[PDB]
Formats: sequence, structure tokens, C-alpha cells
Amino acid sequence: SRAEDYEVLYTIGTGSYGRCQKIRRKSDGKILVWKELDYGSMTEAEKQMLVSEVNLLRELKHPNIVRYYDRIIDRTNTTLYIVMEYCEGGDLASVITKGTKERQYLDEEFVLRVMTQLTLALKECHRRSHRDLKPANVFLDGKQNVKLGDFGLARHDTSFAKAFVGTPYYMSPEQMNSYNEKSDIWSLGCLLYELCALMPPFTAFSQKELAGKIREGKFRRIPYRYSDELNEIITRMLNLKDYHRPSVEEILENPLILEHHHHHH
Repeated sequence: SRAEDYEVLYTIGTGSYGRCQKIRRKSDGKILVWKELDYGSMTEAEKQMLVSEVNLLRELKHPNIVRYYDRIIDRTNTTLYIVMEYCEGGDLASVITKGTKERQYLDEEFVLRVMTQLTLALKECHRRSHRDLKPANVFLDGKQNVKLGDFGLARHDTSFAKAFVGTPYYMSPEQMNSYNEKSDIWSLGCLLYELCALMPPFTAFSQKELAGKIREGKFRRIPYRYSDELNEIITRMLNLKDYHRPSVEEILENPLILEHHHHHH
């Protein structure tokens, strides 16, 4: 409830909408993070819609979704802190960057973990109907656990540029032309493909050239070090027809997915 109940260790990264900080809860020394959000320029309406979301966030409890812990308001600096689980392994974008730098591909076992644990995260999200599946929104803890952590809450000058300058590599064909769970399967397919090939399935120097590419639905096979089975399931998620993509259930029924690919806390 109070900011004094925690101690900032250090700033992990400055988000587009405020700092993320590694913090220690005083009572037990529990290592955590919080997101620093300056609501000083918000309207009474934005702050109510902002509350609605913190509450929905509060309501997710899943091993494969970044755990919400606490809210804190510091009215003196008009700062809202959102306390969250600390994920020691960082995000998947950094992992993918690392794979490029060191010119080495990620173990198939790792891809299976992300596939399994992210699919389970999606199924939870779907059940409760922010689940945008970019590498930067997916985290690893210290026990080979994978957690989804889209923090769209934080979303207008810096939200305009990000929506406008940013390239929609993961945009399904349908969403190019409402809610559609099969659109999330496509995004997952794009994510896992990039985890394998270290580049997105569709790439372009223009959103129009990217739309054309996406509409054809053609991409390179992932590297040959990855099994034909893994390539099949990923290819299936990248199908042009939403109804040809696997459901969450069909994905988890795949013989590739074993117990040890699931979370272990």
C-alpha cells in the first residue's frame, strides 16, 4: 500500500511510459519490480479506465502470466507504481538479439517451452474474455518458466508514434482487413518462427510491401536444425485461413509437447 514498504535497488529499463525498477519488499526481502507511471497529465476519465485495467490485471492468476502484486500511489509526484513479479531471465527480444550477435540458434527444447507455456497463457487470456505477442512482452524467470507480460495499460504522443512508426510484423491477414482467438495463434506462430529463424516470417521496408507479403502467406522454412514436426506446427499457425490454424487445445495435443516443457515453480 505504501512506497516506503519497498526499496528501489536500481532502474532496469526506462519504458516508453515510465521507468521499470527492480525493488525489494522490506517485510521479507522479496525481490520484485514496479512500473512507474506519471498520471499527472491524465483526465479523471483516463484514470478511471486506467483503474478498470489495473483491476482486470489484478484478476489474472496464472503461472505463465506475469504476476501482479500491488498498487501504490504517490500523489506528491503524481506517480502510480505497479508492483510485479521479477523475471530474472529478461525478455525474449534480448534472447533473440543474443542469438543474432553470437550467431547461434536457440535449442529446440527452448522453443517447445515457449510454445507450450505461451499457449497456456493465451488459453487463460481467452478464458477471461492486452495479449500482444511480441518478444519484448514475453519474459523468462530463473526456473525455465515463460511468462506473458503485455503491459498495454501504460498506453498519447508516445503512443501515437509507437502505433505509427512501428512495424506490425505479427499482423494476421484477418486483422489487416474484431476479437478472433485464431488471430492470436498467428501471432504466436510469428513469435515462435522468429525464435527459430531469428527473424520474423514476413519482413519489408514498407507496411504496404509487408501487407502484400503477409497476404501471400509465404515464408522460408525455419532452419533445418529444427525438426519437421516443429516446422509443421509453426507453419500451421501461420496458415492464411484462421480456421486452418490449430486451436490452443490442438496445439497442446501435439506429441512434441511434454510435461517438462510446462512451468515448474
